[PDB]
Amino acid sequence: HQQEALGMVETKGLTAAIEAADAMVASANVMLVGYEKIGGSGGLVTVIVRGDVGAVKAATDAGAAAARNVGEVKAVHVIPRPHTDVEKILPKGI
Amino acid sequence: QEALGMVETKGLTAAIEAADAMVASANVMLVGYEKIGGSGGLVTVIVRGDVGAVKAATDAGAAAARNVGEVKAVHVIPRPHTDVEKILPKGIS
Amino acid sequence: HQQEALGMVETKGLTAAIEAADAMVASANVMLVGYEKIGGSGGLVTVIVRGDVGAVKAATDAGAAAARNVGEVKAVHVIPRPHTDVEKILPKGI
Amino acid sequence: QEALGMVETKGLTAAIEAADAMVASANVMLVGYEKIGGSGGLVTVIVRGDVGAVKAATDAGAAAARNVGEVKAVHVIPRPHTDVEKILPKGIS
Amino acid sequence: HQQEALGMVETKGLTAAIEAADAMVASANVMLVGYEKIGGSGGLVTVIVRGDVGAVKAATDAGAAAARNVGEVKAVHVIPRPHTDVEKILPKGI
Amino acid sequence: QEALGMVETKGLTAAIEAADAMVASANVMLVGYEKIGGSGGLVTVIVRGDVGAVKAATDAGAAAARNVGEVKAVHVIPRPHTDVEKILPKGIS
Repeated sequence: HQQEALGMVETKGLTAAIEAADAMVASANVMLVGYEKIGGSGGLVTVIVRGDVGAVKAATDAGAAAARNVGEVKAVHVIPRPHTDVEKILPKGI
Repeated sequence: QEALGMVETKGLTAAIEAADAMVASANVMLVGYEKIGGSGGLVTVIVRGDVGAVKAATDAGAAAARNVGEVKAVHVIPRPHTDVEKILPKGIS
Repeated sequence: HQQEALGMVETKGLTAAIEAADAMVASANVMLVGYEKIGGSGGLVTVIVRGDVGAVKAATDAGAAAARNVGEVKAVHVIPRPHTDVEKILPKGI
Repeated sequence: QEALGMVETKGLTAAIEAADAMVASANVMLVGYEKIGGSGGLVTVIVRGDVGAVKAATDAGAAAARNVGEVKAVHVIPRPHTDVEKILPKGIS
Repeated sequence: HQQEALGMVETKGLTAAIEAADAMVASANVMLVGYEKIGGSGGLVTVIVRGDVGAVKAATDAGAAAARNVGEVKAVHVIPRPHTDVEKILPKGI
Repeated sequence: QEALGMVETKGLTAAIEAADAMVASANVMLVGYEKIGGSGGLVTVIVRGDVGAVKAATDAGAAAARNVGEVKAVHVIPRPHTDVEKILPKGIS
């Protein structure tokens, strides 16, 4: 029994975000939560994933490595969230 | 009525880390995110609760956010002059 | 019997706009009309208030003074509008 | 049919001052605002009415707006080639 | 029997786009398809027209000439599209 | 299942030229446009179909777009790891 976790890769543009998502779901047993468009200078897209801490750490590292060859990665981060309400922290539209 | 706390960051990733850090105490409620945009790609995380709880939560959120991204604003309104529903903007989640 | 008036404080970001709103409703007997997000480089939020010319002049001066300690104030303005249709001039979504 | 007048400003505050100034004559009708964004945070105020009324209103709107903010564009289309509803964009208020 | 065509004039701001549209519909027997707001630094508005290749070439040249006296024209382009499904290529919201 | 192709441009005009060029072969399907914004005014054209068809279409789209505007990104995902519906964002047309 592990701890749940939230993983993010924030890129300039959608193309790099789709490559980060595909790379993330391919590298670990992580579930793709969804994309979040924030736009504003750079046109930022955030790819969010969930799963075991180790899986999410490996997936975000993989997704960022992939996305960097397509576009610019602005942020890469892992939140090891609790057991219950792992997506309570996310924004409503996902 | 209740105190209002805000952390405004450049990007969503830093805003989600600020939110997780802020809700980490049982007496602080996540009101929601508000996307503004501009050069930063500004996201505002709003919380409510007791003055002390909100002061500690926003200080925690900003501390966390900063290690992920850039914090543009951090503020606490201990006694909002109108009902927190009146003072806040229409779309908030 | 006075003249009705419209007051605005336009800031970079929402946090400074919420502080301007709270400061405005605290300083004078002015009603908070609402916020308007315009985004685009700076991420501009406009706080609109209504009431007596004097009240609105005092409130916008107060709101701008407050908002400047939280963020950047881009514009501060008072329109002394007519008796009838004081919000006819505003944009629909408020 | 009727003439079309536009004042495009950097920001909403300057656009509201332009609109108030433009509608200040009984023969000029406020079509609406259109938010565009970009580096300016562009807002377009559109009016309609008689050529003379619209020429005087847009010149008044731009004169006013300029003292509040930056005016990016001012223009009058005296005889729009299609119906004003056809020439304008779908969402206008 | 000619070939159908799609014409575009992309400007910084709406005012220049409305002048480009009015100029386009005045210069040739072209139908105004609609506007597309893309925003992001410059606040780009695209005016799309359809009709005969020659008509669309003359209209876009006219619309761009007009729009340049009101604002900044970012792009001017003509696509001579097929006979069937001339608007299949366009984005849904127009 | 099917390969996924993307061309991301600064502006819509270059994106429409990329799309027209990409669909110019019967075995390539236009998924849709996605507007992102930022300094570029980014528009992403997404296509699907056979690997070879998608490789040739995105190379064609980028070749075309570039003569109209600026191409920010060009990429092909030959074997998307989840269903193409899962990997793509919710609003796509």
